[PDB]
Amino acid sequence: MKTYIKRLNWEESIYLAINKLIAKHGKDNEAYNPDNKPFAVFDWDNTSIIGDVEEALLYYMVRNVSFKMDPEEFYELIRKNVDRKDYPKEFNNLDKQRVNIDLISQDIKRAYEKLYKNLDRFEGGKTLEEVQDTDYYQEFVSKMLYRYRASEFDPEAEDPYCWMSFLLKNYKTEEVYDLCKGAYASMKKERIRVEEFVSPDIKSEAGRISIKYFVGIRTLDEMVDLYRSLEENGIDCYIVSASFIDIVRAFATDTNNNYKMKEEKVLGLRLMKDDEGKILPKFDKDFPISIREGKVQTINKLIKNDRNYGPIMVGGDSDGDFAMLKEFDHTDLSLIIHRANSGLIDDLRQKAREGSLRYYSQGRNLLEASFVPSNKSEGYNE
Repeated sequence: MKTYIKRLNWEESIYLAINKLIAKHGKDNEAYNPDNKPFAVFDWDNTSIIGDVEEALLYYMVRNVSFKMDPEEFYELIRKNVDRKDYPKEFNNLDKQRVNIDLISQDIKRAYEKLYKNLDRFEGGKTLEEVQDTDYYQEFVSKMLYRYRASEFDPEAEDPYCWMSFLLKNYKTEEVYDLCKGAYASMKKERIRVEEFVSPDIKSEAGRISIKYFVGIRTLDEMVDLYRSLEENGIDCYIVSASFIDIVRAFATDTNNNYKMKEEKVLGLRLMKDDEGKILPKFDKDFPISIREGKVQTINKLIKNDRNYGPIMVGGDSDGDFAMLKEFDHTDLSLIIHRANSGLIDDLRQKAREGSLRYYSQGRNLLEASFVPSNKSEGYNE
């Protein structure tokens, strides 16, 4: 019984299943054929890592005002594809009034205008630190994180999406890598925590809001080891993420993040570019959208070919991964990180907790940024 991965904090039964998988499908097996190479597929956020690359990047870009837009442009961007209906009651302002994108976008614009007027990086002469004590800075940060937590995409929009990657408008890909290189080095240093942000006592359209936001991102020793071990045994290890491809590639291929994956093995959401290669807040319809059933389309069209088979193992953590976790008969092992989330994914967790030989739950301790050797997670979880 040869072992191919380090034990670390894997749940025992998964640990055994992974070794059986690599012995069966890996280069050590007499049936191995390099002309019919096996592959596996994993989600990135909260699966391969603790945290979420877009969640972490949003926090960074907001705090550092890392945007390549003028105020009017910025106002139009943050409203793009957002449903105009009032936000759910749990997001009411401190005065118990309803809030919506019209009100919050005006407030953010007024704040951004002051940032644009004062910051060295824009039209002013002040450093970031020199504005961080200001009401407008406090307002921009709190209301931005609020708007990205509270908003829902308009079901009639061409792209069903109003999330953070649009904030990269006007960036070229190389500028995204540059941004991320610095963003992730800093975010990996952040104490893992849920932080609360409250907007200042000033006059505004939306009034005062407060928002809680998860701050933290960390690599996982078990996933670094697993991905490395798969490749070393002749099993390709692909990432299929709903995050913007430039962002996830920047993180996964970064030399400081341990995984050191090759960009061709990392797939995500595709945004269109103009002729100069500047990013546009618009999906590139030439590719499948890599979420839910779209992850299966991505595997079927962009990964599978005549020289491979799989996925022999799939890893995921949320409803977005449900389709790919159950789709393929070739999948021997469907690994589900045990988050405090529910819905479609609970169907597969039920199979796992009822003794499935395919679906397995792996526990984590979120605030400790670690796996735990159990199928159940421990401590605060999201």
